Amino acid sequence: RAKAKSRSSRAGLQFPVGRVHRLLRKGNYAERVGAGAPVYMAAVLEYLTAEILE
DNA sequence: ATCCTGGAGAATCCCGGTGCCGAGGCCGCTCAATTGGTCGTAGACAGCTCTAGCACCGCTTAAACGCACGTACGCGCTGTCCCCCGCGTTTTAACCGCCAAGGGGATTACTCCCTAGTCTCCAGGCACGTGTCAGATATATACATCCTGTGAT
Repeated sequence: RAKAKSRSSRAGLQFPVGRVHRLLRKGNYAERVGAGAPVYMAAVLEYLTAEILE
C-alpha cells in the first residue's frame, strides 16, 4: 500500500490538482476528463494567480 | 489686455501616538482525496476514396484611377448672455448602536417514482432524381425628381 500523496506536490504546484480534476469531470463539462487535463489547468490557474498577486 | 514675482490664506502632506478588531496561526476531526484492481470502449492509427481547392489561360468590360472646376463645408474669431459654480447659512434624515420578534433559509430522514438504460420494430426523414415556375434579365415606355434660367412680384 503506497502512501497517499498530494498531486500538487508531485506536479510541483501549489494549487490542488485532484480537486481540479474533480471539478472538470463534473459541472457537466464532459463525460470524461483525461489525466493530464487537471494538471495542465492547475498550472494555468496558479500562473495567473501569481501574475495578479505579483 | 498679458507676464513676473511676493505675499496672504487655505488645503494637503507628513509625523507620532491611541487603540481596536480583523488577520493569522493552532487544534480537533471528518469526509474527500488517494490507492489498487476490473471492464469496455473512445480514440489512435493506417488505408483508401474522390471531393474540392489551387493554379493557369484568355476575353469581356464594368469598375477604378487620375485630373480639373468650383463651391459647400469646416474652422477660427468675435460678442452676448445666462447659467453653472463656489460660498455661507439653515434644515433634514442618514448613520450608529441597541433591542426585540419571528419568518424563512438550511439541514435531516425517509420514501417513492420518474428517469436512465435495455431490446425490438417500423415509418419519418434524408439523399437523390426530375419537371416547371419565379425571379432575373433585358427592352422599351412613361412618370417623378432635380437644377438652372426667366419673368413676375
